[PDB]
Amino acid sequence: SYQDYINCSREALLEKMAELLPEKRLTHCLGVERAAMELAQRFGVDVEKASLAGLLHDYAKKLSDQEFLVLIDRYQLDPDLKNWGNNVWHGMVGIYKIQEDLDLHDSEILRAIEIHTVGAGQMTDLDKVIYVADYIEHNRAFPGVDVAREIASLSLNKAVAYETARTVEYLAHQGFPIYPQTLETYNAFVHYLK
Amino acid sequence: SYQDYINCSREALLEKMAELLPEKRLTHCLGVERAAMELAQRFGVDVEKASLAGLLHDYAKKLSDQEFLVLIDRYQLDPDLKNWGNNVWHGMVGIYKIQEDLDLHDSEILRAIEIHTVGAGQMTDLDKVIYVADYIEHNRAFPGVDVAREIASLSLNKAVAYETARTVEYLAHQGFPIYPQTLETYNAFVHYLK
Ligand SMILES: O=c1ccn([C@@H]2O[C@H](COP(=O)(O)OP(=O)(O)O)[C@@H](O)[C@H]2O)c(=O)[nH]1
Ligand SMILES: O=c1ccn([C@@H]2O[C@H](COP(=O)(O)OP(=O)(O)O)[C@@H](O)[C@H]2O)c(=O)[nH]1
Ligand SMILES: [Fe+3]
Ligand SMILES: [Fe+3]
Ligand SMILES: [Fe+3]
Ligand SMILES: [Fe+3]
Repeated sequence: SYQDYINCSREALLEKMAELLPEKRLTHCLGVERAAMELAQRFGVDVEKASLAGLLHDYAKKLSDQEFLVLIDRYQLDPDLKNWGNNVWHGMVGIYKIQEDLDLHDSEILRAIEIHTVGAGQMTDLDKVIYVADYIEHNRAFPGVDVAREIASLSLNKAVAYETARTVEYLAHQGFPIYPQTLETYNAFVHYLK
Repeated sequence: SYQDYINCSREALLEKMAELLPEKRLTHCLGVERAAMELAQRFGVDVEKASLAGLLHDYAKKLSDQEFLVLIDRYQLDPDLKNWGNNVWHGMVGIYKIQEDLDLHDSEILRAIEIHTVGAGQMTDLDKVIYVADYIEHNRAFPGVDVAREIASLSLNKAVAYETARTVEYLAHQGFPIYPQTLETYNAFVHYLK
């Protein structure tokens, strides 16, 4: 059960999250919970760890810049983090808010949440399931989601590659800064597109 | 004169380069020589250093992988370079072939050639002139070259930003690895698009 990892039931957590998140964002988390479970079954990841990490991944999406900055200092995180924003923070720093609020201590779950946005050069299968589930969950409808879905039905590694390529391409198209760890992910996985 | 920097006249160099490069690539170098001179006048860079670096930037474009690998060892370059190819090598490693063949010792010229493909987080005005001249030289006709040209008429820094964004966007679109120093350039310059 979820109480095996956190300080409340799934139902209690959902009530908590309905307070913290707009309806669309909660619906997203619910979709990721479901998609993570499906991927975990396909690729031999603990379905329960996957479901829970999937539900929790965007827990900290609505924290303010001020809160994240507090957390960086208190937890003595990489100082460079101040140069970034929500996109990087909600996973990389947001895991600390999760730990505080829910007493989550499992390192594998914490890590999968931590890098859900940016990835890493080395990712566990659980990290990959969450990274991909976020992108393919049933509520998403962005052009090309169908391709991501088909890829993910066959290969976790190629799904990570496709999503990361698309993200880098779009950030450059938009003229947004690219977190260097995103590029570590890109370069590690891009060969899977071949 | 060019003999102020290298071991032969401009005419002798052109004869040398006609041996080393296909006609299209030599025509490109000639275009970059011209474009570098124009940019240097606009942005207060030594026109002679700019012209010479512009002409020489793609000198080593046709070396074989084997030659570059020799040069990496002999000059004891970053070992990671072996993981890459021509695109990175022809500037980053190719500067050594230039030094050997032509007795080029000027550090500013050598540096502008070195990073003409990948840029750096910190670039001298000369580095920027070469980086941009390569992209806007009159023989180029890629869609959007007109925009690059207009930008470069106003701002060296914004031209670096636009070119780097386009390069990162296209590499991700194609599913090609991105040299980490390219991202250093991207993140340093991307703010200029605003
Ligand atoms: O290096 C970076 C910098 C920014 N973003 C952006 O972060 C946002 C949120 O990404 P996530 O995968 O966490 O999805 P969401 O929380 O919106 O479901 C997206 O708009 C990304 O383009 C990113 O993915 N990588
Ligand atoms: O991190 C990288 C990896 C590859 N390339 C590629 O290197 C090639 C040559 O770039 P350059 O600016 O040296 O132009 P050229 O020599 O073709 O005139 C282009 O196709 C680029 O997309 C790049 O610019 N950055
Ligand atoms: Fe997220
Ligand atoms: Fe999400
Ligand atoms: Fe080049
Ligand atoms: Fe060139």
